Amino acid sequence: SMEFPFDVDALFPERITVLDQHLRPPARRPGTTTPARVDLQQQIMTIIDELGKASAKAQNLSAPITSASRMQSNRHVVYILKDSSARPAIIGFIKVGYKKLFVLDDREAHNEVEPLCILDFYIHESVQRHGHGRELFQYMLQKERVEPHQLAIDRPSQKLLKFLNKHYNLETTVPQVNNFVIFEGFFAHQHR
Amino acid sequence: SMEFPFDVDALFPERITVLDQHLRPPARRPGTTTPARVDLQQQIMTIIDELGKASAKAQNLSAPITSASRMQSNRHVVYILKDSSARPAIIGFIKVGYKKLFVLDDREAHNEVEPLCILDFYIHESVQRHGHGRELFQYMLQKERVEPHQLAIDRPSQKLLKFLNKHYNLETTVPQVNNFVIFEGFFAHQHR
Ligand SMILES: CC(=O)SCCNC(=O)CCNC(=O)[C@H](O)C(C)(C)COP(=O)(O)OP(=O)(O)OC[C@H]1O[C@@H](n2cnc3c(N)ncnc32)[C@H](O)[C@@H]1OP(=O)(O)O
Ligand SMILES: CC(=O)SCCNC(=O)CCNC(=O)[C@H](O)C(C)(C)COP(=O)(O)OP(=O)(O)OC[C@H]1O[C@@H](n2cnc3c(N)ncnc32)[C@H](O)[C@@H]1OP(=O)(O)O
Ligand code: NA
Ligand code: NA
Repeated sequence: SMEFPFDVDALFPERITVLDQHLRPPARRPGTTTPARVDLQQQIMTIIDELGKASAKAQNLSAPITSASRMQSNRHVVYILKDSSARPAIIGFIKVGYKKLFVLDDREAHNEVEPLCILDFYIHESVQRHGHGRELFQYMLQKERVEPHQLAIDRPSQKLLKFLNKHYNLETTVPQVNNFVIFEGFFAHQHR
Repeated sequence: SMEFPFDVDALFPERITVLDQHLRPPARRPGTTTPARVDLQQQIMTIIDELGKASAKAQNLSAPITSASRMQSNRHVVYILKDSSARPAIIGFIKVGYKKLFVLDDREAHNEVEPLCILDFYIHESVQRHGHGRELFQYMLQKERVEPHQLAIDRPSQKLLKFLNKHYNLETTVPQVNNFVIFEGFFAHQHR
């Protein structure tokens, strides 16, 4: 299980914490002496760096695709799952963002579009296949106000393909040259 | 945790079970009514098939690299780790075999050789990073009568590269065109 040299429960009061390019420390309930926000932001940056590294090891990548730096220079949104009732905290994350994609269609019509993309997604190995990925995915869909078949996925893994099929009945449609994956229903003339 | 529709503790009495192309059922202590060996062998084949599929999902491969069929047609040896004291069994495996490799050296001498190769290796996600991989690797080295720096690795993952460096001080040497990895000391003129 993952761990940091600072109080993650204080930093992240909610079970799922949303962060964007501002990397803004969550507000806390009044009363406690809160560290300086600059220092809280460095804690968040270290968490994102380490989560990105862990995801890269899980995915057999030579370099992370998620980092604090890349958060600050992009318009990515990360959702970080803690357990507040852990004994004796951070479980994983999902990172999304809108991307311009020059997408190939199936009747062969081809074009541009900017869907919300699933960019990185990781649940710690020890608690994979327990339902944490689904909780995190569900929360992200609700906040982004997106439906599953509207997504594009950047280079999904085998585990993720199975996940998407199980939870959302997502079936792949036309392969795409750009290595993003889209599903039946992505195009308006498709069903589901 | 992994699970099968038959008694793995009866099938595999030892914590680490070695199997080769014969896929021979382990002998048991006298007394129990043992199923027919053909049926025990089918149980073993199903275990190897499922372990290979799990390893392929872990590794983001489109197809397994380990299967009962491929065991029977190759000269591969698999070491399967159970826990006999599990509550309320199979943890993972390592697969090895000798392979002819047309290896590129570092003073640029180049040639043929047939080292023992690490071909597949998987510990269930739930108990990765607990020391199970090391126990299994240690047992395999002792049985094969091989030293770590004598090995070649078929397409090691990032996790495995870190593992080998931690436990055995293995540092990569000349990259190889064949996608196998070898370490300093593989060649007789190298140290360690
Ligand atoms: C764009 C990208 O981010 S690609 C990279 C995606 N991330 C990774 O592949 C990293 C490693 N894997 C993980 O981090 C996680 O397994 C995730 C994020 C893919 C899924 O989250 P989880 O918490 O494991 O999933 P959750 O428990 O909610 O759902 C389980 C389902 O996911 C799929 N799944 C999860 N683990 C596996 C596995 N080892 N083998 C096959 N399918 C799996 C299956 O559909 C499974 O349902 P099943 O058990 O009925 O077969
Ligand atoms: C030729 C091939 O088989 S390539 C494919 C290898 N298999 C895989 O990559 C599948 C997924 N991973 C696994 O199955 C396992 O993690 C294995 C087989 C690689 C290693 O077995 P484990 O039981 O996890 O290793 P064990 O606990 O004995 O040793 C731990 C060490 O392995 C490495 N390691 C294990 N998990 C990770 C990880 N998530 N991130 C980075 N390094 C890791 C580290 O060196 C670690 O030591 P550390 O915790 O001090 O950093
Ligand atoms: Na993983
Ligand atoms: Na894994």
